[PDB]
Amino acid sequence: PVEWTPCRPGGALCGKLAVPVDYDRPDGDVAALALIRFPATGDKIGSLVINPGGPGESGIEAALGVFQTLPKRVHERFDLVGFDPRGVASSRPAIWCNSDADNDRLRAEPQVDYSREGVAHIENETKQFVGRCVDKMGKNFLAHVGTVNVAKDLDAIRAALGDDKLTYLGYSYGTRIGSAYAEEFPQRVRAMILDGAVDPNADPIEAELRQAKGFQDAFNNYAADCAKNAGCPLGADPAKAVEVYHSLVDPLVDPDNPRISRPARTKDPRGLSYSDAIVGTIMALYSPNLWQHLTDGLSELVDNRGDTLLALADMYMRRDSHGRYNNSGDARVAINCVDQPPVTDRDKVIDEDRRAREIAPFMSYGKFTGDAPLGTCAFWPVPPTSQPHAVSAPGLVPTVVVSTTHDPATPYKAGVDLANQLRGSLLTFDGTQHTVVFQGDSCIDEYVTAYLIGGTTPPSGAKC
Ligand SMILES: *[C@](O)(C(=O)OC)[C@H](CC(C)C)NC(=O)[C@H](CCCCN)NC(=O)[C@H](Cc1ccccc1)NC(O)O
Repeated sequence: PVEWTPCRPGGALCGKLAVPVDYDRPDGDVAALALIRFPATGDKIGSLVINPGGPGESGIEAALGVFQTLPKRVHERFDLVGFDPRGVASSRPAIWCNSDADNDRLRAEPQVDYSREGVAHIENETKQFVGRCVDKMGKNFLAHVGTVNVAKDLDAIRAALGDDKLTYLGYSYGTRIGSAYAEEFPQRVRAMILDGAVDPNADPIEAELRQAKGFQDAFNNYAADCAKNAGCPLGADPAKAVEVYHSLVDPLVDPDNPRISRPARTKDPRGLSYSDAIVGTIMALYSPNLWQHLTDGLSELVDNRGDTLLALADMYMRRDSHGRYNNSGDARVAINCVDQPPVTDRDKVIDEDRRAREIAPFMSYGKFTGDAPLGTCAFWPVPPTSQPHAVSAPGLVPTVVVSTTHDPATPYKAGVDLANQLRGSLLTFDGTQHTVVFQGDSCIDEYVTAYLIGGTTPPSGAKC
């Protein structure tokens, strides 16, 4: 049973859910899932459940940003409910590998040197890092944190809500969650919308290169706008932009020792590492809302300051004013590694490097060494709980996949194939943002509410 308690931002409820760690072993140890219920304001059909994806994103978090941008009529007919998944912030037990020192220390480095020693150093630190987890977390737990178990929890959630079928909205990784449960309880699904799609069938390397081109495309599109604007810090020449970009970012690195960071002055005591110069960029590429923020931090670097770019990185890392991180960084990795088998082969990583440098030159520093470090998950001790495959969910309600044309994170073609793999209705947004639902856009939310209450899918090839 769910005892709902107040907490402090709306008309919101709070609870926790007992779920087992191993569903094979449902008698040993139990998680407690953070929960938040926003009641409906009219006649209700049920609870809509959202998830921001990540993985790592607090469903308690998103559900408040969403609350402000929630259609009048949706609010009326649904309990908006959000939740931290198993290990997420309030959700106990939470995942902890790195300390704050651990993180700041890492981000103090430029991470560009792929010489053998430079590759040697990274994975050494990858190594010491993995031990922290198991030291502080117990290897047993880390196996069962795959989305495979998350789906079973999501099912237990619906039951806890008195819904008989589920109403769901998933962002980014949330879509990989959606598909899981979809393959799992296709009958326990009332309606479903997925935004920023993730394709389980895809090869994990090709995917990352899709994301590379996806961000360079976004970069092309930012600089094309800025270069029309007055005083573009990348010049008004969008061609030469990446160059100017590099002219602004390369000196954050000593051109004679690639381990030495020469960080830009900031009021904040940290200055700006090359690593973080790049992270803030990716940040602002996620949505055009953050592009002025970009134009700022660049003009900063022009004058040698990095304060803006420094804040974007934090927003990506979710490192608060007081310097505390939330565990979303740690969480991200743990789940990735169980969710699918890592790339064990060295050659193929080194080659992915070689290619990606060409595919996304603004991100890649200086010269291709001939070497790249293996991914973090290639060290993972608990095995992938889940397998890359095409989705097989046959008797499922028509749903709405949504992908933005120039989405840099989850590329548009991801939404394409996922929809195909679901035989469902697709919704296209012309834009260079990741996600878009309930973010000020009248058109999308019409269709969404239509499919939501009304259950009405967009036409064949609807485009807003
Ligand atoms: C999605 O779940 C989302 O937008 O959540 C914020 C999305 C799902 C796929 C991975 C796109 N996740 C992200 O975009 C995630 C951001 C989470 C930040 C909160 N602390 N970022 C990534 O997965 C990294 C994006 C990226 C890709 C290429 C180059 C640089 C950065 N992926 C890297 O870890 O590879």
